[PDB]
Amino acid sequence: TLTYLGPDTEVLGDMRAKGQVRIDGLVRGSVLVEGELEVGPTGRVEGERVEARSVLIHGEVKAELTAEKVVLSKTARFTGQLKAQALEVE
Amino acid sequence: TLTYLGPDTEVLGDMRAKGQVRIDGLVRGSVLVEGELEVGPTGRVEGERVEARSVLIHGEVKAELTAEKVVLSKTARFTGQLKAQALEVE
Amino acid sequence: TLTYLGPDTEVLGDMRAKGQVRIDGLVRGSVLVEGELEVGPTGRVEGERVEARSVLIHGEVKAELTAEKVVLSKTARFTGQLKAQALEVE
Amino acid sequence: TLTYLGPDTEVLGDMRAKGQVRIDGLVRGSVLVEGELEVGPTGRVEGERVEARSVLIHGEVKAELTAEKVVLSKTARFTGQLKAQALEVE
Amino acid sequence: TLTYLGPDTEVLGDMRAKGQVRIDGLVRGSVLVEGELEVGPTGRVEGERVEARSVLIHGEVKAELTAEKVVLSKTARFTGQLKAQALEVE
Amino acid sequence: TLTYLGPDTEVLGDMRAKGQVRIDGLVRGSVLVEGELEVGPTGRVEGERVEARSVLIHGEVKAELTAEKVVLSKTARFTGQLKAQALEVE
Amino acid sequence: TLTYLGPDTEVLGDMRAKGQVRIDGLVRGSVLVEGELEVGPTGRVEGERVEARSVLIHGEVKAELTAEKVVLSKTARFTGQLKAQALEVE
Amino acid sequence: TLTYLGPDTEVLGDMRAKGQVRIDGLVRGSVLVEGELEVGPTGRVEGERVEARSVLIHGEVKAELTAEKVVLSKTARFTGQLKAQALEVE
Amino acid sequence: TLTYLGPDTEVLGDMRAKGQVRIDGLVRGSVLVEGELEVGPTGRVEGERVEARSVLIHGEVKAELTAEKVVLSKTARFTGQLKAQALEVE
Amino acid sequence: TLTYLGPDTEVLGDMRAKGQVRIDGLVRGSVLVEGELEVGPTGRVEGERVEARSVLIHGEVKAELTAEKVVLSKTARFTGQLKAQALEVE
Amino acid sequence: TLTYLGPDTEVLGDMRAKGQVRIDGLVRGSVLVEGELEVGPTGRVEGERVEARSVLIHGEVKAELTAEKVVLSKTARFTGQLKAQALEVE
Amino acid sequence: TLTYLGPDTEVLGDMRAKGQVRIDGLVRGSVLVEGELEVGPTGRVEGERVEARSVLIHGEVKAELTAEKVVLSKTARFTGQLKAQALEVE
Repeated sequence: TLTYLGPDTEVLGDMRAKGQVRIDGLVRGSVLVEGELEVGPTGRVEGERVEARSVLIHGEVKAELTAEKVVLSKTARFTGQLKAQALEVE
Repeated sequence: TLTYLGPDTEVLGDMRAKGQVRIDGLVRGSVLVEGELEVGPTGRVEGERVEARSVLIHGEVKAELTAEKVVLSKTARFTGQLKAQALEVE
Repeated sequence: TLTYLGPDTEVLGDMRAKGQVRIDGLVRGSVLVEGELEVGPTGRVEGERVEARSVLIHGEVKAELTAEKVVLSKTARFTGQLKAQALEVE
Repeated sequence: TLTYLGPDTEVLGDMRAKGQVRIDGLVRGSVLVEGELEVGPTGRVEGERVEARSVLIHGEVKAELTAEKVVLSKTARFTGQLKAQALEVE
Repeated sequence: TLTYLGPDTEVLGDMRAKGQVRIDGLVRGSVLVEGELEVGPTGRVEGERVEARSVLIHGEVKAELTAEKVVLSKTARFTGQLKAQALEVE
Repeated sequence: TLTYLGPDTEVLGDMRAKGQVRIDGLVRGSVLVEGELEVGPTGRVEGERVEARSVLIHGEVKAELTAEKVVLSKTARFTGQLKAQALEVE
Repeated sequence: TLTYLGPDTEVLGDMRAKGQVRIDGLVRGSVLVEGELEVGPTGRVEGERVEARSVLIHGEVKAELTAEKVVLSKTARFTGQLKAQALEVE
Repeated sequence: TLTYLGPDTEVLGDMRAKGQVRIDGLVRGSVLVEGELEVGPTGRVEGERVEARSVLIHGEVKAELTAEKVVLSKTARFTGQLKAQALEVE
Repeated sequence: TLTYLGPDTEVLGDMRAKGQVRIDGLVRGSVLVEGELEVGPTGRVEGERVEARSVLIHGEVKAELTAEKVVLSKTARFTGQLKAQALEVE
Repeated sequence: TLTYLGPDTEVLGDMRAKGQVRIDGLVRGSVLVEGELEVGPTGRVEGERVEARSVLIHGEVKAELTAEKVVLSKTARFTGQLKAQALEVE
Repeated sequence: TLTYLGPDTEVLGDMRAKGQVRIDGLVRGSVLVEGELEVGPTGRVEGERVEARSVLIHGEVKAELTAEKVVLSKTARFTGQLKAQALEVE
Repeated sequence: TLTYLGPDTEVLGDMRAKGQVRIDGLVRGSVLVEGELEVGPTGRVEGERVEARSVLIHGEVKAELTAEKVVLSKTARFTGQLKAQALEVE
């Protein structure tokens, strides 16, 4: 359950994972991880929906994120709708 | 127009400003500034709606944010919906 | 605490501040500063109650003012109840 | 009716006038003018109640003022309650 | 000192003036002018004491007059004690 | 009861009459008529006391007048204390 | 004036008249008429001195009468000294 | 003591009688009856002194009368001093 | 004319009567009756001259008697001049 | 680039990767990896096309395989077209 | 029909069998057994087409395999097209 | 090395074997067994050349037979060239 993607791992579809996810690549479609997510600095996640319980972002995301905790860093970039309950920065 | 509030400047209402705004205090209600807003580290903005063209955040916000550009810092905390076009940090 | 407001900073609520305040805009509601208040020539404070320890007025106030020292200028205009202990003009 | 008092015209009672009244002296008690009142710079009206439709003040007044229009000058000073509908200066 | 009262300028107290005084209205109480007093044809002064150096009467007086020179007219009608040194007419 | 004196009818004493009295002369002492009194223009009544129910004066009186009704004319002259209940002229 | 006194016109002093005098009352003291005197049937003249040019008596006289012509009537009464030049009756 | 004189009983001297005396004539001098004296209508008593305890006069007397009771009638005439205690007529 | 004197009727003068005269008293001076004279037993006529038409004597005469008829009685006494034409006794 | 998926990492799309890939989960769609691919014993790759330079299989594949070297294990299962140049086992 | 070939039984042509066939030798050409085929560890099947309902391989095949079930062992080696419905190993 | 073909095992080529061969099927082409050959009663071997050390025939052969020992049976049939050194029967 140590799922890792990217870079140059372009995927045109909807990933539906569980556990732990790190993303360094490009994703066209929806992500519905049931757990902790990580987005690397080389990551790009475009599409409609992002659902998780914990999201950590270093790259660009263009979707409708829906999680509880959302963490950002200096390299993060977002565009779109965002439903969170506690957004921190570090 | 260098409208500035806080600290100890508690306001129980809906502020509707314009231009450049810095807030270091507490606000219960909606903010509809047509310009640049900044929230200091002592700031707390609860209520329903926050709408602007440029937002820079150091404190707590609990509303339905709807802006274009949103800047954050390390001390920030947010809760609720966020409809932006460019979410960066620092 | 260098609180400054107005003009065009319309607020529909009750501000409850502390320290020193200047107001050049429009306020619908009560002001309860625990310190010095200032109203600019463009200021408008309608509503129920205005309470402070020092009041200096250049604009319009329509409420139940209750302070110790009340200063007026040539541009001032008032409507309503006023309980002071020393009313000066300058 | 050119009713005029003061200086050196101290009166210990409640005046109930009509028309136009000017006071440059001292009055202890109630004033109930049904018209325009004037207070000179040496005038002193202490006591409980002052009722008029127009009051012009240059001296000291300590009572419960209740009028429609109230005008003040640079030498004026007031203490107590003030129920007016239009308080101007000069 | 052109102190003038009356008519319709009723005062309920004890006037203590200086200089020259005319009354065409109602005064209930004592008058203690240190100079010339004048009572118009519509003037009426009831009460306890009237003291002056010169008193001129056209109306009704009900008190204890005490002056040096006392002048009367055809319309006067005094009531009470009168301690003068020269009671003249016209 | 047509009591009439004066002029040249000087009397050094206290007259105590009843009915109606006219005096055109000089009287040194008290007059105590129990009725109407009349003083002519050439009359002089000096002394302590003058008591009547009606006093009409054209001449000089220097005493303590004490009556109910007191009438004067342009030729009258008085000096001293005067206790009346209705002091009229002409 | 035709000086007439009495009745009930009691006088406690010295009358000194001129012309014509009639007395129907009581007189305590001296009479010094420079003319004709008459004492009515109710008249009483007690005292010290009575001097005249003509005295006609119907009442009581008790003094030092000194005149030229003295007339008496059936009702007359006298007591004391009488220095006259023509004492008649009727 | 039925002493009777007059008429035509003219006497140039001083009669000094006692008891009862009537005189119808002329007497030049003093009469000093120690009792009642009578002068008839034809009587004439000129002279200095006439003294008695009771004098009744119908005629002429020119003296200094000094008695207690002196009676006169319509025909009497007197000239001079008269010291009596009761002067009646008829 | 029943002229009668005495007793106790002393006269210091000259009696001059006309008619009938009785004397019971004292006469100091002359008697000149033009008629009948009588001197009672108590009578005394001293003086200058006694002239009459008829004299009847019971008392004392010390004068110049001069009559026509002169009668004396047992009680009579005379001293002086006597010119008569018929001196009888009893 | 040790890209790893599965288990429970279902993806409904076409992955186009590069480098080395291990899969223990489910993939619906085409895979176009430019390198070595590995399918774990729990791995499943259904869809249209799988193209690579080296494929090692422990799970199920139902597609059109096109590689150079193809290795299988005892747990492997395949269905469909396969154009390769070297199919070995273990 | 238990057709068996090999080793050293090379055939340069197209075999068309029916039933069950085992090959331990060399075949240059197409094999068209309509049943189960077996290739021994010494087997070599080159040529164009191999068609059966079951192919079991221990040797080398260089053709277009077309069966339903294809099983391999550790000694197998293949090159070319393979259309199966279940490719297993044992 | 018990090489066996037929029946229904049609082969379109040149078999070149070694050891022992039995054929019950159809063969169009050359046979070059280096040993003992057998053709069953259902066997048919047409073509150019059949070379062996021993040939046993129950079926049909149409070629250039060239062996050492050649055996036939009652059902056998041959057509063509035959180079043997001992052709026997049964």
